[PDB]
Amino acid sequence: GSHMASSDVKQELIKYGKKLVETDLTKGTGGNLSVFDREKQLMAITPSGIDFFEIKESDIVVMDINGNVVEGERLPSSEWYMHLIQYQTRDDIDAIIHAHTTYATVLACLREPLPASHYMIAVAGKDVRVAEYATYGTKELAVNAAKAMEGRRAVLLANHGILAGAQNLLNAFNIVEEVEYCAKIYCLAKNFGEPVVLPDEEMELMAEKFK
Amino acid sequence: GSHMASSDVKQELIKYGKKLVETDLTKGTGGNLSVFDREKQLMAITPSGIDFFEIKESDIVVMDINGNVVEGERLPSSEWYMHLIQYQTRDDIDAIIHAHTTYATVLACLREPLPASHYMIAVAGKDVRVAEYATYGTKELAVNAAKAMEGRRAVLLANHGILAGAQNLLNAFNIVEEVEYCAKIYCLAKNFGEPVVLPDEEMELMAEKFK
Amino acid sequence: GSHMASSDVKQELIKYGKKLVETDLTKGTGGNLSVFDREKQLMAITPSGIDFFEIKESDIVVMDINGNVVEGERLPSSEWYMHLIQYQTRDDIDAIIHAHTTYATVLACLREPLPASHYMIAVAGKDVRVAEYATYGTKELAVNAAKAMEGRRAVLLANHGILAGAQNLLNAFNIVEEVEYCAKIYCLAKNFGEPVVLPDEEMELMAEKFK
Amino acid sequence: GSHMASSDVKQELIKYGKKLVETDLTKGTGGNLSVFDREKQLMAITPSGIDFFEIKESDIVVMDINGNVVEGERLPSSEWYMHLIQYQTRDDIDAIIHAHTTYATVLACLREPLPASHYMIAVAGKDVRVAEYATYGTKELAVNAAKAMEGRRAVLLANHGILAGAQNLLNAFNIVEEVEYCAKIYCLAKNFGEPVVLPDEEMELMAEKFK
Ligand code: NI
Ligand code: NI
Ligand code: NI
Ligand code: NI
Ligand SMILES: [Zn+2]
Ligand SMILES: [Zn+2]
Ligand SMILES: [Zn+2]
Ligand SMILES: [Zn+2]
Repeated sequence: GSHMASSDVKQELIKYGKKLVETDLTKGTGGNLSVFDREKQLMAITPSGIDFFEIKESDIVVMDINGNVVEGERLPSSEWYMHLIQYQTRDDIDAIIHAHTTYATVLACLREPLPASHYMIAVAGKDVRVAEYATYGTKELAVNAAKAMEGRRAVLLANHGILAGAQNLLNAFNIVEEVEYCAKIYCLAKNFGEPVVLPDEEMELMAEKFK
Repeated sequence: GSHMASSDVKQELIKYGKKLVETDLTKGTGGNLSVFDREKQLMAITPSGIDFFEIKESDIVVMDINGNVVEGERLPSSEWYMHLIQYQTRDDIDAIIHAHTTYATVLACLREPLPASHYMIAVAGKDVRVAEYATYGTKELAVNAAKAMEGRRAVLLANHGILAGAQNLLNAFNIVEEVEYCAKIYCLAKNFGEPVVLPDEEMELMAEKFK
Repeated sequence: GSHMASSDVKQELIKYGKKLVETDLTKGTGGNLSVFDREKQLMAITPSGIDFFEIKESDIVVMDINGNVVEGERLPSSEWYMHLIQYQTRDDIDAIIHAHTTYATVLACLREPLPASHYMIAVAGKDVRVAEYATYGTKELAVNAAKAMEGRRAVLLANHGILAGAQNLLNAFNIVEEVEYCAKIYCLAKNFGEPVVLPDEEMELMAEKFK
Repeated sequence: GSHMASSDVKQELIKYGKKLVETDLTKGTGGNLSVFDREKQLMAITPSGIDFFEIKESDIVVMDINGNVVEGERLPSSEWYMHLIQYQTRDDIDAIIHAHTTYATVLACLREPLPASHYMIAVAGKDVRVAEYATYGTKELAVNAAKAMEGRRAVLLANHGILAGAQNLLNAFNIVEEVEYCAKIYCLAKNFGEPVVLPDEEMELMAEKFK
């Protein structure tokens, strides 16, 4: 009666699901959100194949650290293990958003990383890497994403989309938004000429300012 | 009094017509939707040259399998035969949407097919072909589209737009949305570099996962 | 008390002004609309430098065929003569919209015409020409636009925007929308490869079908 | 009780903050607005790291000409000195908007200036320069922006965004909007071919017409 993920967290997943569509970051398809409660060691995650605008609190799936479902009758997001393995391996990430955005996914389909052509990428790191390709919803994708997000708060998923993580959903959402913006700026700059990339020293400074 | 297409289906055509404009997939011009009732062998289709936001149930045109109008005083969509020939030749398609979208139409005007640069194209097939050009509203266009959509759930219409089909309008709409997204990703990737295309084996796997 | 432009026409100018912003064709700046009453030989036109969402019926300016203001205390659109000279020289145009759209203006800034890469351009003609450059609001621009719109229902204004005309504002608006769409398709196709342009014979056929 | 910045000015900052998001010029992050009262010699500026839709009048920070905070408990925008140095060095600017827009920022990340491919750039000058890069929120950025905006009403901030100034917030907002539009037209034209740039003499004429 207090042992499971709170109503607050479930409602918040729904809120940010909607925000992703409202701001036109994604239509929702193949996208998913989760939060991890560190005290309880439970992940709450969006369900598979339900439109973001139709998700109810009862559709949220709650899982333990080994992926055993403890609340919810819906099937969890097909990407549940991609989220869970992050929480298993990183203490600095308590909320994750996966989305099929526009320019971030362009870069992912080129299998091209995103460098510091705009300073705001420092919300994720000096750059955003591209994970090795693996089929959606597989262990291979989960592992590939974990590895390529090491030392970063976002990662591109080859031929697929983006994954971002932060301390909470507001910050995770901000990272998705900012990485998508940076991806867009970078791609558009590439059309015109050679984007100027800020040096690592400047990005190291940026990281410290952003704290 | 039960022999014709239901009110439910007519209202649904109107709903999805509106959804196409609301989500900015199209302005509506030259676009059309239909459903086929297999038990009754009747097609219900949107009328010609009426703004999607002004279509009433009484403007929906109902036709038999040979194109004889049995309900409605409005002229049917100029593309009625492009829809009807699909229903005549395919048992797996009960709803069709034709739209003049953005990047899908870019590809159509280049007469360039859409490959699997993004895995989500599997909602339509391993790729989306481009039909041979023919004048809008003609038998030639209908036949060209039927042939080039064989084995797929979407097809590009040269210098024109897109046609998609599925089991119902919700799924047909999802295909239009997803194919337009994939077209956009592919085009934008082409601007930057060489889009990475997933191999046929992976797409065959994708088809099976999507079932 | 019946000798001037009707309330109906004034309200309609306001309506379509708003529609241009609502549909994101333009923000309104430098844009203008007019209608010509053939029986009365009066042009009603939007005023200069008033936000489309702030235009009242009393701000509409009514002019005779020689540009003498007969109703309204506001200064007419700076482009009033670009509209008026069309009505003076063409009997087939009773409403005109000028807008600074996106891709149509891209083409205008390249001083590149728009060909029939998409069949829908037939709402304006087989192609849309680019007028010789002249300073906004000048007689030279008015004359350049008249000449380059001959035989067409739209024209690009070099380094400036688009002008379209039709029998009424609904149709003029549709032309702006469709020409902007075609411009966009053409530009985007050019990024990928060589847009396929429909031959003049097919466009001649298109003109006859569109009647 | 009359010695500080008025309620009117504070509310107006909030209004234009919102307008920047409503019109999709920016999401708000890293963006800021200010006004300078010349009689009082006070700058009112938006606060740091508060969503534009959550800013209250009490969050507005008021500063004297040397940057001493005289009203507000919130930390001022990190860019407060970039705004303040403009007011210190220019008598023709009483309101400033900084934004991370799209195509203007593309140009900034290329470190490419914006020329007169569209005549509307005359709201800012014959062209818009790019300032030397410096870290956000620093004196160096403030000085670089002051220098590169000399003789202009807008400037691009390398790898960052845009700064614009005018007599009031309505006009400053219009400059941001118009410069972003011009940047977009220029970038898109560059994709197709060589944008035609209006000569300085024509732009000198444009400046005089715009007065
Ligand atoms: Ni409990
Ligand atoms: Ni019946
Ligand atoms: Ni009268
Ligand atoms: Ni006081
Ligand atoms: Zn996904
Ligand atoms: Zn069509
Ligand atoms: Zn204009
Ligand atoms: Zn900034």
